[PDB]
Amino acid sequence: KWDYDLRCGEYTLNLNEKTLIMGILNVTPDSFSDGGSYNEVDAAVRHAKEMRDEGAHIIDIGKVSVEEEIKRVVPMIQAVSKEVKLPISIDTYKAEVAKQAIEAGAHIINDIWGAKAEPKIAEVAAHYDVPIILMHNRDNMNYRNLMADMIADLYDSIKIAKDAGVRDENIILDPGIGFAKTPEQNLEAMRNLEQLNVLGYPVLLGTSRKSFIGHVLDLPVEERLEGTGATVCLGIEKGCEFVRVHDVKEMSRMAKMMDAMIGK
Amino acid sequence: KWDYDLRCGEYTLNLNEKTLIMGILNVTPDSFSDGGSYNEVDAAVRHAKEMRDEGAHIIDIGKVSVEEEIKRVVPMIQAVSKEVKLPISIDTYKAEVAKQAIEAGAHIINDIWGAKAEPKIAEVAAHYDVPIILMHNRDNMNYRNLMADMIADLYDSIKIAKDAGVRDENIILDPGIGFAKTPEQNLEAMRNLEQLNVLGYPVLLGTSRKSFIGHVLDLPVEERLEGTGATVCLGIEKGCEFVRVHDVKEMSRMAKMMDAMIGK
Ligand SMILES: Nc1nc2c(c(=O)[nH]1)N=C(CCNc1ccc(C(=O)O)cc1)CN2
Ligand SMILES: Nc1nc2c(c(=O)[nH]1)N=C(CCNc1ccc(C(=O)O)cc1)CN2
Repeated sequence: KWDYDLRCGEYTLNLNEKTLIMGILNVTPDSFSDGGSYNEVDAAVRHAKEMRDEGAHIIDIGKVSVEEEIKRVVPMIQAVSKEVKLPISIDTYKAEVAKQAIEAGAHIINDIWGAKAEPKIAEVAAHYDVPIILMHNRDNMNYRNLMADMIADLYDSIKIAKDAGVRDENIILDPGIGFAKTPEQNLEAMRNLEQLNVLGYPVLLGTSRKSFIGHVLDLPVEERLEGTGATVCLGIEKGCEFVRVHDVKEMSRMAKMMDAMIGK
Repeated sequence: KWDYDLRCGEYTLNLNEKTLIMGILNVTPDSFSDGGSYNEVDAAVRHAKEMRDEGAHIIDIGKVSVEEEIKRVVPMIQAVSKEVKLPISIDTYKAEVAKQAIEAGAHIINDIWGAKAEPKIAEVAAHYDVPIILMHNRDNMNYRNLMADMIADLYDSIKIAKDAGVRDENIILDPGIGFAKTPEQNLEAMRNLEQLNVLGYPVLLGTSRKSFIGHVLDLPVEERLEGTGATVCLGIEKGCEFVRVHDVKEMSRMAKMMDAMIGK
């Protein structure tokens, strides 16, 4: 179906073969420090290595100053990238930040403002020639038509991407769950993911432990595994490529089961 | 969508409102007895009551002699029916058995040979006027066309049903996972559940902990929760009505999440 791979440095991800799990590195902050404390990182490396072991195929590393985020995250990318043999994605909207990460050893860029926040980002994706993820997100929540608007808004991201010079191969789409959407907006979007596909790019769907699960099911964050299940399952028969989850053990076994049913 | 309810004795189930969970009562046998030992039953009642508490809306009670099955199960139906305020379904292919159960207080009849095993069953459904579940199942596994054959075979069940005099309202369909199917047959059937719907009757899908999950994922029975997840999720967006599971807590939260996504 996809005839192209996610060439990304020393690694490459194959879209046809299986659903590709992105593991959320939870960036618990050693407050007494801004930078690479031993606990801070070890703890992070401990937790990636784990996820390596859980079936996860990429690691995600999430008003605050740039400088910090750079001292925060540049010594962290650098341990894991050097310790864990998998591609590593940065979770920033900042271009000054984007650079440093990829400079550290970061692989795929994950943006929650989809080149809108700081256009300069896209240029940097161009430059180090690396996949970027664009997310739907906005600063009000007035939609004539949820989807039609999403798909619009997504499109004015791709514009900047493609204008700055990102190859189509290096572009990924994220519907951006829990951003700028009431929890009924979130549902509808889940109901109608599949129209993200007309647009001809991989979709990554991020729903682990999200507050709409708790709106429906009425159960809080540490009891949201099952919710996350369904969103990932429906997520997938609707043809999405990556899912970005916390619970790697459990979702990884849900991916593979759907992957065998829909015959992926 | 359905304009009719599952009138079933003192109870009634509404098909539009939510996915309807059937809970597997696991009939651990006090071997030193054939009949209603105190442990035997208490243990059963302990476990239904639990499932009452887990979100489950019907209780399922599964070469061996009739007489036994009757002494086995007639004092058990009778506790739970009298202790747990929900509809209760019998898991037999025998008509002599069918009677006794419903006589005890049983509600909905679950058959794994779909009126084929002992046609007389269907007559009894007629007679006590109660829903019956028909399952696809056979005694070889040669199919020209999986589906087309399933759907055929299902149809020659409905024939007996409808001939003996079962109203269409009281008929339910089960694709019969892990019966007469290689684990690739099972997958394909899951892939193409939705064609069970042309036939115009509720579908109940039974996959909890089934061996095809373990063929795919390669994990045995007590590690099969996630598998069961996906089968139930995909199960449902494909428009099935009941799922018959062991893990009521967990699947019940997967039902409700899909139920909110597909807008059911
Ligand atoms: N590409 C991508 N990046 C992300 C995402 C996401 O879904 N996709 N979510 C993230 C979670 C942070 N924001 C939220 C956290 C929770 C919720 C909610 O519970 O609804 C909504 C938003 C962070 N970064
Ligand atoms: N209506 C209905 N009745 C049932 C079912 C079922 O799926 N639907 N399964 C049952 C499980 C018993 N048989 C099997 C048990 C395990 C497996 C397997 O692991 O593949 C296959 C079959 C018993 N009764």
